[PDB]
Amino acid sequence: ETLNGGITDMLTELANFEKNVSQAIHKYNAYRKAASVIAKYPHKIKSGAEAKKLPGVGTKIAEKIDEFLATGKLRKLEKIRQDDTSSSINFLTRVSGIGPSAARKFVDEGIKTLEDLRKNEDKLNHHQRIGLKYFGDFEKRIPREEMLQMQDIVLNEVKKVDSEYIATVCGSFRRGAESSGDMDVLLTHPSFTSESTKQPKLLHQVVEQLQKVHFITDTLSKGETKFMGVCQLPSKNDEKEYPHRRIDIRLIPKDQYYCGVLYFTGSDIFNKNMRAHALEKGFTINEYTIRPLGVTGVAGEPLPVDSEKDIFDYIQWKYREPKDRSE
DNA sequence: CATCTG
DNA sequence: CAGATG
Ligand code: NA
Ligand code: NA
Ligand SMILES: [Zn+2]
Repeated sequence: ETLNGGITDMLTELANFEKNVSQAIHKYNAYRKAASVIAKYPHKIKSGAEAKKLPGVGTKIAEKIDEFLATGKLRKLEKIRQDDTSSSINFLTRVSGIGPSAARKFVDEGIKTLEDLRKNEDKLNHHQRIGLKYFGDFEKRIPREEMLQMQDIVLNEVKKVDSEYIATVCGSFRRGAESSGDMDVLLTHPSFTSESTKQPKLLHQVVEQLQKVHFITDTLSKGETKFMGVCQLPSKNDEKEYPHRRIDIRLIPKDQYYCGVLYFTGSDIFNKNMRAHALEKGFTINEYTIRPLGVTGVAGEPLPVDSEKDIFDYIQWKYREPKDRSE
């Protein structure tokens, strides 16, 4: 957790690069486990040979760990941190809609910066275009004080459209966080479930309402169950307009809400622990459900949930206020 | 994993 | 349809 921090960090830089700049997914996976294993390792890696001893750790990485241990830096890491091509890609990538793939194409075309992009708006697609247009807003965290205003609006409109709607704002906003990255809304309706054959209007209606009142500003992607978009709290009395925020809305069959709502609320760690305890308590838990575990190895069959309460009980645990769902 | 692009 | 991105 700190006894091998550098090692792990360097490794992570290395991995990332293989993957983003080069195409080196193997290499890239290579850096990854190594860090993971070294990450657990209980001692102070005093040498490469010592690390090598570990699995995941081979010859080349040992080499690297040596040079790093020996001199506060790495040549390769050095050479990578400079290189404009490499940094270009790490940069373009910040735009919402550019993955490495695209970052590489663009750079080869010579777009390596914000303006470059602007000049080449033709070459960008709708998601990318929006990303570019709100590059700044997009990097801005979301203060909970804004989040509350947000949630306030969303929930009121969802209600007006259909009393039977059930909306929840997951994320850390939920676990109490002071600020957040984007707004995740979990959505469901009684008339929609596991078997019930679809209902696209179910989602399309609200999205529509939201736009109606101008809360939603643009659409990133709009499917029958998942909607990726942009919203914005109406600027009060002109002088201060808000940033544009990322927002997601997703339809869930009522029969697996709370597992979702559970899950999406995190944190990753709380999940894992809850996950592991359920397994003890003779169960299985996933994004959508909780099933009893047969001894034959495994075994199915969806238990029935009506609240995040039904779930805990099952695995026989203390209800966890979201605030304390941390780890 | 769901959506888009081309 | 494969392949990209979130
Ligand atoms: Na990106
Ligand atoms: Na292939
Ligand atoms: Zn030791």
